[PDB]
Amino acid sequence: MLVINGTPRKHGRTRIAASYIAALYHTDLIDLSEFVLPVFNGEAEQSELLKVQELKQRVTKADAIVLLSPEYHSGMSGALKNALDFLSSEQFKYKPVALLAVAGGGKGGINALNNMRTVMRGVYANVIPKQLVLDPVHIDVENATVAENIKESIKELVEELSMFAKAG
Amino acid sequence: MLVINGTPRKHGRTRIAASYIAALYHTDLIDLSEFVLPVFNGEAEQSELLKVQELKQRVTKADAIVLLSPEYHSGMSGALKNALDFLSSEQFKYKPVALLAVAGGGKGGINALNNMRTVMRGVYANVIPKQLVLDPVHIDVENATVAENIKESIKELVEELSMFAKAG
Ligand SMILES: Cc1cc2nc3c(=O)[nH]c(=O)nc-3n(C[C@H](O)[C@H](O)[C@H](O)COP(=O)(O)O)c2cc1C
Ligand SMILES: Cc1cc2nc3c(=O)[nH]c(=O)nc-3n(C[C@H](O)[C@H](O)[C@H](O)COP(=O)(O)O)c2cc1C
Repeated sequence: MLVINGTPRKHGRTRIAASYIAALYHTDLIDLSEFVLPVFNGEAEQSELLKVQELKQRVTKADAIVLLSPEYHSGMSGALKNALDFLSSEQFKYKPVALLAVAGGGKGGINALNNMRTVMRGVYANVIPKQLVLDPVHIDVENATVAENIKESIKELVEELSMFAKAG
Repeated sequence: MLVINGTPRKHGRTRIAASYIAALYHTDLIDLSEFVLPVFNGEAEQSELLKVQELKQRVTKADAIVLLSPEYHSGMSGALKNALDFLSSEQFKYKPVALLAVAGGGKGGINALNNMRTVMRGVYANVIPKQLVLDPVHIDVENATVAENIKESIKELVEELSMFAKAG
């Protein structure tokens, strides 16, 4: 199982959620805060840089992926989209994915999720129905860990994810 | 009037459309293929780099903006979103915008437009109803210019744009 962090900020609330999941479930983690690539420009050499082929590998290797991204202007992080512009259906096709967005509370989050969904569906991925949104109240920035009150949600999300993974 | 190119590829079909409009209408053009910034990471120093404050300026200065982006995985270019993650409502609030996406033909384009719309609405911008999609058939890659068959469309798009610009 793979976990991708969307927040390009080394000190982001989304980064915490990523670490939690990837850790507590022992999964391959790709923190976009440190794992940084160049802004896609569509050029052969680029599609063969350093981190680029590693990204394509780790993604096309995981059975199921847990995609996390913060809501930036009612959409996923420009960082996460840029990294996705390097990949394609060749690494996501029919691959089980579980969307999870981190917003600043309120009604935020839904637009981010739908964005990630529409894009994932475009690369023929398989987004599971169950989706989650983490507000600041769900993140304990104090001890860089998710608040207990949400651990239950996250559980069944990943749990439902694996369910789809085994099915097909 | 401002024109923003979404395609981060110096040799992209979207780049052509951008040049056409910006030229034929004598507007401020920002080609994201050359005007490149670092992948947003949310840090003061960054919010005061080189191109960053220029972007904030040119955008907050234009009366109406013509936003162009290619469809990448049923969404706007990860590059355009990254650049938008630097800006905010402070430079778009109530500012008239006209969305225009460039896809590889077929039914593509709509998902990209809706993306740019939802994001634009997020920064309180003012997206005009009229929106356009340019397929390869509308782009003459041979002489790096838009095909005559579409010049009519583009006309009234920009024309309707300015209409909203003067109203409020
Ligand atoms: C440029 C920028 C735009 C943002 N736009 C929104 C927004 O439209 N809706 C929202 O609910 N939160 C918004 N936020 C807040 C983040 O969703 C919030 O910080 C969340 O905790 C994710 O933080 P992270 O990106 O540092 O991980 C925005 C933050 C930044 C820096
Ligand atoms: C990573 C990548 C993903 C793409 N995804 C789609 C897609 O989902 N649907 C589509 O109709 N075209 C897609 N295209 C094609 C572009 O929309 C098409 O090339 C268009 O002419 C814009 O080209 P430009 O980015 O060179 O300006 C994709 C191109 C690239 C490089």
